[PDB]
Amino acid sequence: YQTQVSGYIITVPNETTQIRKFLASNQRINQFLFQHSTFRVELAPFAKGGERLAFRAINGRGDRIVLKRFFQQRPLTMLLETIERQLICIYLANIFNKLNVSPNKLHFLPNYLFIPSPTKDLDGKILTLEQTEQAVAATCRTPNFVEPYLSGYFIKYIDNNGWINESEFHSTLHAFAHWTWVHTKGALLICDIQGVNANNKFYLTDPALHHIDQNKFIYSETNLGEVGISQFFRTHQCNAICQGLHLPKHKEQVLPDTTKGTT
Ligand SMILES: Nc1ncnc2c1ncn2[C@@H]1O[C@H](COP(=O)(O)OP(=O)(O)O)[C@@H](O)[C@H]1O
Ligand SMILES: [Zn+2]
Repeated sequence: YQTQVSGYIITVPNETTQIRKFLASNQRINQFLFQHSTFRVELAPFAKGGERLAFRAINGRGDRIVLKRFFQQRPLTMLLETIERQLICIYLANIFNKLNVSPNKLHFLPNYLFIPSPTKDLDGKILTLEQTEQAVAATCRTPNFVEPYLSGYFIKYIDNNGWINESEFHSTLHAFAHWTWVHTKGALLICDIQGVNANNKFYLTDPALHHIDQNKFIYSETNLGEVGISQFFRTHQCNAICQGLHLPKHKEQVLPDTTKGTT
């Protein structure tokens, strides 16, 4: 069974700029674009995880998407952390890809929120965080996450604590993790790199993010601060992509360079 849901997709306008600003200064995103939207959603969820239920949907352009709804209410600012994290990863990955150090390209799945609405008057408008909370609360529902459907053989490549999948090693992913820390000047590290690999393309989902600032990604269970960053680097070996990029090493690195895998 499936029915129509109408409402608003909420994204961040000018994401590149806002992320670049969020990263350089210390100031949260305070700008959210609403776009009226209508999908067909299944009634029965086809999967659950620890925290939420997963429904198949079609978005109107005909794309296969997944709608995710949480088991019980979570406040907006928590859901927003997942979105802010995803937009950091996409922003980092786009830059990294553009370096053209590797024939493999990284794509984190887009995440946005959706809220059901009888009305379309916020369509095309940018709202503040407070205004977004009021539009969510007018609904009295926790918003859903929406992301493109991903099929294929799913693999966890690097966890958020120094573990490495050895038989599915790709040097592009390890150099990416290392580089995220270089590009953000030691502030953060992207790991929990996992998803699907097809035709030189990694479709990646649910990454973790370690931040040196305790006050920064406060809800994430997978953020392990400076300790997480150290854990990654203890087992990290700079590979031919790290070398090609001249990545300076974290001081916790002890192991010698390796030259297996890409390039
Ligand atoms: N394309 C997709 N995007 C998101 N989730 C998907 C997708 N395809 C399948 N799923 C299913 O969603 C399940 C649970 O979703 P997940 O996001 O992990 O929920 P939880 O956050 O509670 O762990 C996954 O194990 C998988 O079975
Ligand atoms: Zn390295």
